[PDB]
Amino acid sequence: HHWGYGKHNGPEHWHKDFPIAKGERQSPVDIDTHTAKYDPSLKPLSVSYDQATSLRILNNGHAFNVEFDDSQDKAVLKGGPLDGTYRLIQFHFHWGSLDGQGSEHTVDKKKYAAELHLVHWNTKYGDFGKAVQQPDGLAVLGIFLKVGSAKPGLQKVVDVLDSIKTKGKSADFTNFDPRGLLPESLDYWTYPGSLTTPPLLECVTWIVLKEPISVSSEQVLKFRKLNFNGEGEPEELMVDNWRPAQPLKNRQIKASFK
Ligand SMILES: NS(=O)(=O)c1cc(Cl)c(Cl)c(S(N)(=O)=O)c1
Ligand SMILES: [Zn+2]
Repeated sequence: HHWGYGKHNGPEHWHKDFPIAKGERQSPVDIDTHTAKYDPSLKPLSVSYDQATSLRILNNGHAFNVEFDDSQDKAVLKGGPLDGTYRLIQFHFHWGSLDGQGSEHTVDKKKYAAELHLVHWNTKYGDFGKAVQQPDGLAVLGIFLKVGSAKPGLQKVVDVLDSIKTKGKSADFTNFDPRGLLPESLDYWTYPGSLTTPPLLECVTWIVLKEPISVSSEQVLKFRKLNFNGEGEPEELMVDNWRPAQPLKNRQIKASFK
């Protein structure tokens, strides 16, 4: 009875195996744009993906992860609310069964069609495994996806999904440039949170971009053709793998813009 997004193993059930699910700094959260306060103490956000080196893509049973080689000082996120440097390890998405839902964070209660998460770990902790055990161990850059014009830089990801339809399947995914998934503006909201999937560790500094990227209906439709199940099992379409907004618990969401 592994965790998932279904009626009997979904978000409302996670707290049983992962008590922290009802913690003080859980993610995602609704971003109230009027309550978010501009913070002039925020340094410019720095996204350096020029040397990013992807290794492969994997269907983990709830979504798919595009993993990167993080053994060297490449693809780093710094600045903004961050102290030190965070290294890119993987990215994945959360999406819905319909265009009207799919994102984890919401803006003034608005739900986007999907959400891209670029996960980075704080280099001062040596590696990802140790980083997740720290309050400031990870920095996740969140980007909203809306349905409209196609995102050229996403097509390579979309075309390889046919090869990792079911749980446990993986495939070589080299030379993918994450820069092609970034919107024009780096304006963002930031707050202290957690992993949005079990183990739900509260080790994340969330940086959510205000500007969404546009992807075509055809692109997101291919996301929905993935399977939650493994090869040779009853087909359960991989859709609605998002966790709903959690209590803000007095935390304050800071904005990098006015
Ligand atoms: N289990 S996972 O690979 O989906 C996953 C792993 C990690 Cl480390 C993080 Cl931060 C996230 S998230 N949704 O960005 O909080 C998801
Ligand atoms: Zn995520």
